[PDB]
Amino acid sequence: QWALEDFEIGRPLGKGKFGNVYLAREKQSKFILALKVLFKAQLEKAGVEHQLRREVEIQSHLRHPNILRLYGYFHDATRVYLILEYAPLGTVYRELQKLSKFDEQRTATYITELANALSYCHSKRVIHRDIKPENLLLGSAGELKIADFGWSVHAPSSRGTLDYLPPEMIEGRMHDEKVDLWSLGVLCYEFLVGKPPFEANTYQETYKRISRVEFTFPDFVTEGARDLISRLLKHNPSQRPMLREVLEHPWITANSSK
Ligand SMILES: Cc1cc(Nc2nc(/C=C/c3ccccc3)nc3cc(N4CCN(C)CC4)ccc23)n[nH]1
Repeated sequence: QWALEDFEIGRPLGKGKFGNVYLAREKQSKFILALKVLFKAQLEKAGVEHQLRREVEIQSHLRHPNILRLYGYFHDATRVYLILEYAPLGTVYRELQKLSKFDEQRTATYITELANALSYCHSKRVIHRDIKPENLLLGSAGELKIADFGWSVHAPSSRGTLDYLPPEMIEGRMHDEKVDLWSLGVLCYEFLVGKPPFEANTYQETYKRISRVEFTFPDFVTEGARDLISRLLKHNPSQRPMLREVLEHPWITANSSK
């Protein structure tokens, strides 16, 4: 059981809607950590109150070297706070902004780790759904780490921008564990190209592109990368491979890092 007067707040790390997240230190232990505070005001004013309590509990016991740890939570009058693992090399989103694109060795590595992190998430019937670069942080070794289980869900269910969502969920419909493999294909595409495969500039253009799986590869995406991506980006879920198989796909193996 915790309170705010047990940590001292460092610099702000980033501000989204709901609340900000700061670097922080546990006053007793001198432990370095992240402190995402979420505003109980905007929580009642967005109805995600049941989604967060779900977010907390689910990650509150997922433990994996490529999943950000949630150590605990607490609330006061105006707000609630999550006390999170601190990942010292920032977001995958920002290193993509600064590099424009990644090379094969680098993306193959990210996909590997994310596959493993996902494979584990699956082994406890947890589907993430929202796997964009903005939820991927990097730890001390530049290893990828799945943050923000804001919209994760336990078991198959029927529950922003759609660039990362699969055809299943977009057109209503029921979805399973295979949604994250769509996401993984979308991610591997954005890692290599600099934009997700279905970027457009109005929501329904993008909806149509996803709906009919419409994407092209620029010339510099290799024979091996094109295969993998086309493999995961399948309208039909069950036609998408298993995380075991993608981990073993020769372009990943030839280019990943052990
Ligand atoms: C929860 C958590 C965050 C976190 N680490 C970091 N988060 C955010 C920014 C996060 C963010 C949050 C909301 C909105 C926008 C950004 N920015 C960061 C920037 C960092 N640096 C130092 C390393 N540099 C390469 C980039 C600037 C390092 C860690 C960061 N560890 N654990």
